[PDB]
Amino acid sequence: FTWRKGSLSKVNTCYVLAGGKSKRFGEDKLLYEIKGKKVIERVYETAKSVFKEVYIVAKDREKFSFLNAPVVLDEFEESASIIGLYTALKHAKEENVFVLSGDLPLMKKETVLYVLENFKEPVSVAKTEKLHTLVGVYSKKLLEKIEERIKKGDYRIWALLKDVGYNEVEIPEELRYTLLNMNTK
Repeated sequence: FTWRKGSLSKVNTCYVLAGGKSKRFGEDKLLYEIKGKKVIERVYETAKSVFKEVYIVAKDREKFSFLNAPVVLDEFEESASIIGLYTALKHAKEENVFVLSGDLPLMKKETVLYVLENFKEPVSVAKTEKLHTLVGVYSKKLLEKIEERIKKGDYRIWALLKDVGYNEVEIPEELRYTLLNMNTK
């Protein structure tokens, strides 16, 4: 739970995935990139309200100096979510860590806490209409398997999860909007 870190949940660390180079293109790409910085800033602050330690996973440290946060370096050239996950788990200092995508503009601590309350090994991820592979608790014990699949070239987190097994945390109706992304023209 959030109010006292380390009491109700043993998951004390969270990794906020910032990704690599921008993948959004078009005339309005700058609007999304600029708004995107405020978004990850908010996700980071939300995470800090729940966890004792929060790290930003990114390929460029100076690119996120504005967050005044510790960065765990993603040293790969390719930009894939599974690589950010690998980077997070490799760094993990505890058996289970939270993973949170940095592009969720409406994330609220209650959503994170509900997932923590319903955590079950080896992975528990948020589920609305969509499976939120990057909103959940992952076990460091998955490192070997993740590394194996990436090595074999399969970057699909869906395939990874079917392989290792996973638990869906059905997000309560009033918290489903907290998992939306930024879009809409």
